[PDB]
Amino acid sequence: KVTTVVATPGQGPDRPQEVSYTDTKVIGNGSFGVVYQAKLCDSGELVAIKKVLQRFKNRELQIMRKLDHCNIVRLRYFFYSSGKKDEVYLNLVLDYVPETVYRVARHYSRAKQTLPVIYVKLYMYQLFRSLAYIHSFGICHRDIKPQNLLLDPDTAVLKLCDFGSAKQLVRGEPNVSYICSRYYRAPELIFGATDYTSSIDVWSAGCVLAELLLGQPIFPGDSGVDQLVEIIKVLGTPTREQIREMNPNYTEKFPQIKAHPWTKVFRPRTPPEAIALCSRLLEYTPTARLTPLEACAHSFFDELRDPNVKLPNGRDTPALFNFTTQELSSNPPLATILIPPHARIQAA
Amino acid sequence: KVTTVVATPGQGPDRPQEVSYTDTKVIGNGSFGVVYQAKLCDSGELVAIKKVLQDFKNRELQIMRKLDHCNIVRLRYFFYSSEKKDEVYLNLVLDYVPETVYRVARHYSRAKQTLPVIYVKLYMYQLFRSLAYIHSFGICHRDIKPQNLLLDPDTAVLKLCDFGSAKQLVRGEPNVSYICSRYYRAPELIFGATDYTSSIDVWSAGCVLAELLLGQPIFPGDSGVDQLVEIIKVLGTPTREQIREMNPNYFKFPQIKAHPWTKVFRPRTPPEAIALCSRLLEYTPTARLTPLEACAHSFFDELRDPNVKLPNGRDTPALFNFTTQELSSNPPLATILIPPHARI
Ligand SMILES: O=c1c(O)c(-c2ccc(O)cc2O)oc2cc(O)cc(O)c12
Ligand SMILES: O=c1c(O)c(-c2ccc(O)cc2O)oc2cc(O)cc(O)c12
Repeated sequence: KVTTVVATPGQGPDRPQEVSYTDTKVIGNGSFGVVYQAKLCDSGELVAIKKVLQRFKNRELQIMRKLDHCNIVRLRYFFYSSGKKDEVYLNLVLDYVPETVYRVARHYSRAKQTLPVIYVKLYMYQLFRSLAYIHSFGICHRDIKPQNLLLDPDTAVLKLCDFGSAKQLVRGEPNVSYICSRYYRAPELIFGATDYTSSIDVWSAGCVLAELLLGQPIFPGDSGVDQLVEIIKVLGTPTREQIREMNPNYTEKFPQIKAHPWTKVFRPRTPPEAIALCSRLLEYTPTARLTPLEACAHSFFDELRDPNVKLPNGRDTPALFNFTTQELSSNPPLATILIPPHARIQAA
Repeated sequence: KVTTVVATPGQGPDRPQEVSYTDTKVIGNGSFGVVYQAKLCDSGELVAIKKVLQDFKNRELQIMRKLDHCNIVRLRYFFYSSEKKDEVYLNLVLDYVPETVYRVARHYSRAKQTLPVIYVKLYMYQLFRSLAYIHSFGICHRDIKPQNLLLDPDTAVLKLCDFGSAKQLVRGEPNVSYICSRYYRAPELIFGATDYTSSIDVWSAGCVLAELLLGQPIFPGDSGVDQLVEIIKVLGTPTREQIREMNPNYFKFPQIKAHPWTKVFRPRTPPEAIALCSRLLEYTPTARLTPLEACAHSFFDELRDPNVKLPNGRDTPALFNFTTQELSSNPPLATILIPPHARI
C-alpha cells in the first residue's frame, strides 16, 4: 500500500513536492497523537511519522525547521492532514532510530551490570554536542531524559528527539516552571523560577550521566517537595545565595542537611573524571554549571580523543569531531582541545 | 495568621459558609496548580488545599461532591479565588494524609526489603474497597498508581486521592486512549480502545500489588509499543480473541510464551498473593476480578480473622463497614465481606 502526500522538505527551499511512503505501521500513541513507522518509496529508507493534532503556529515545527545536526533526529518532511470537522494534523517525517538510552540502561540494570564507561562517554558526549548546537539558537529542549535519546545499536550514534517541549528562551519573557520530566527537573524549576535559562538542560544532562553511572535514576522524587528532598540528600541544603540565583523571587520549607561527598554517591571503582564532571553539571547555581561545549572538552571525554580508541564490538567510532560553527560559536578556541591533530581536516 | 474564605461543603446542602484556617504551607506545585497544607481554626484539624486553575464545569469537583468513603480523600469544602491574571482557581479542601505508597515502597526498596505481607494485604484491601465504591457510581479513577495512594502510617489507613483524571464512563460515549500512568496502563488502552470500562483501574491495582511483591514496577515500559512488549514478556502474546476483547476495532509484537507467575516473584512470595495478581493482570477485561470480588478474595482471609492485629499491636482500621452502595455490584458477597464477628 502506497501513500502520496504533498510535503515540504525539512531543510532547503520552502517548496512543497510529492512524497510517497509504504509499509505504514503504528509504533506508538502519545498525548500529542500517534507515531508511525514507514518506508520512503524513493530511497527505501525507514522513517518515523509523528502525527500531532494542531489559534497558534506549531512551536515544534518552527524549531525543527531550523535544526540540522548529526546528533539530532532530522525532520525530513512535514505535511498537513485532517481528522473530525476543523481538526488539522501536522505530520513530521523524521529519521527512524531503533533504540533508546532508556532501553539500553534498563537492559544493563536487569542484568545487574553497569554500562561500560566507554558507552557512557560516547552517549553523553553526543548529547552535549546536540545541546551545544540547539543552545546556539537560544533553543532550550526542556525534556532531556533517557527516553528522548535515540540510539542506533550498531554505530553507537545517539540522536536527540522530541522537540514538543522545546522553546526559544528570550531574556525578560517569562516561562513555565513545571516543565521537564520530574527526576531530571532542574532545582530552579522546583523553586518556581520563570526567568530560567538553557542551563536547565545541562542539569538534566547531569542527571542522565549520574543515572548511567549508578544503574538507576539519581533523584527518584515523589510528587511535592520530595523531589527537592532527594536532591538535598546529595548536594545538601542550598544556601540563601544559591536560592537567590535559582529564583530571585523565591517565595519562602525543606530540611537542613550537609552535602554527601560525590565520591561516596557512586560505586567504588567509578572513574574520578566521571564524578568530577557530574559535580560540575549538578550545581544549584545555574551560571556555575558547565556549558555543553565546555562539557565536551572535559577530561572525562579524553578517551574519545585518543587516536587508538575502538568500540567493544571492534566497529568504528561514530563521528565525534565534525563540529559545526553553531556548536563552536560560544568558544571557538576550544576547538584545539576538542579536535586533536589526528582528527583535524587538513589544508590539502 | 488567619485566612477566612466563603466555602460550600463538599457534601450536604449547597449552602456557602465561612471557613477559617491557619498555618498555610505549600506542599506541592503540579500541572493543575498548587497544593497547600493548612489547619482548620475551630477544630485544629490538618487539611490539604488543592488549588486548580479552572475555566465549562470542573469534572473533578462534580465527582468529588458525590463521594463519602473511609478509603477516599474526602472533599470537605470548595471555594473560588484568584496567580494567573484573569484566571479563577477552584480550591478543594481535602483530608490531609502524610505518606504515600510510593514513598513507603521506595523506603523498603532502598533497604533491600519488601513490604511485610500484612501491609500488602491491608493496603491492597483498602484500595479495592475504594475502587468498589467509585465504580458503583460508574466513576473510573484512571490514574491508580503508588503516588495517588495516601497512607497514614500510624493507623495503616489508606486513602485514594487525585480525581484529576477521573470520569463517569458511559457505554457508547468515547473516552481518550492515552490516560493512566504508563507503567500502570491497561493493555486495552495501549491498543487504543475508546470503549473501555472501569476494569482499567483493576489492571492498575494489579500492577501496584505486583510492585509491592517485587520491590519495583512490574512493567517499566519505554514510550510506544515497548510497554506492551514488557507486558508480553510476562503474560505471553495475546490471542486474536484476547485482542478483540480489548478492542473490537483494529503493532509488531513477538510471539512469546507466557512466563509462569510463580517464577515472576521471589521464592517465598505467598501463593495467595500470586493467585490474586494472576486474576487482576489478565488481557481480557471481563476476566479480571471486579473490585468487590477482589476484596472478597482468599488472600484477604487473614484480615477477616477476629484475632488479626497490626504488627505494632494496634487494632486494624475499619474494614467491614460496607454500605449498600459499596455492595451493589454483588450484594450477596457481604456474607464474606462482613464477617460474623463484625455483624450486629
Ligand atoms: O489530590 C491531591 C493531590 O493532587 C496532591 C498533590 C500534592 C502535591 C503535588 O506536588 C502534586 C499532587 O498531585 O496532594 C494531596 C494531598 C492530600 O492530603 C489530599 C489530596 O487529594 C491530594
Ligand atoms: O520525536 C519522536 C517521537 O516523539 C517518538 C515517539 C514514538 C512513540 C511514542 O509512543 C512516543 C514518542 O514520543 O518516536 C520517534 C522516533 C524516531 O525515530 C524519531 C523521532 O523524532 C521520534
